[PDB]
Amino acid sequence: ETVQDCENKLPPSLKSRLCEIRRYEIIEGPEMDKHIHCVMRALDFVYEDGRGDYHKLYDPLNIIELDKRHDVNLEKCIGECVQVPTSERAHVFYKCLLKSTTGRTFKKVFDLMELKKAGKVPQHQRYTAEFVQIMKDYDKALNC
Ligand SMILES: NC[C@@H](O)c1ccc(O)c(O)c1
Repeated sequence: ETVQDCENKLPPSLKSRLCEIRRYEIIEGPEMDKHIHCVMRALDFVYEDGRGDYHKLYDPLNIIELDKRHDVNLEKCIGECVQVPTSERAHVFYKCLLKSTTGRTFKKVFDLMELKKAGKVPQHQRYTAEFVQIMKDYDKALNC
């Protein structure tokens, strides 16, 4: 199940807000709890119960930009998600990550790994100016 599959099975009320969703705007609700669990699983960033996976993010985050705060932020946000209902866990992890200083590098890792799995870039693709245009053209084709 891909990020594209997840968005296809969005309810009308959220499909109309795809573009907000895809710029990582936070939207509350049990439907968004569901969807974010879906995408976070699709890109492999969380376990089945929705707990963030430190080891899926640490190096990729530091490789994009080296920052000791990545460690701290990962531990914090795993800290948080472990304390909430499972139905909610992935979304809390993701919300916490976005609000931390790691959020901006997280979006890049996320972007790069969506596009790597979709086959649009090579596995070793870095976050370059070309990549930003590729992701722009990728979103435009989805009406975003
Ligand atoms: N361009 C953003 C895109 O990769 C994206 C981010 C977050 C999401 O929850 C999503 O469905 C898509």
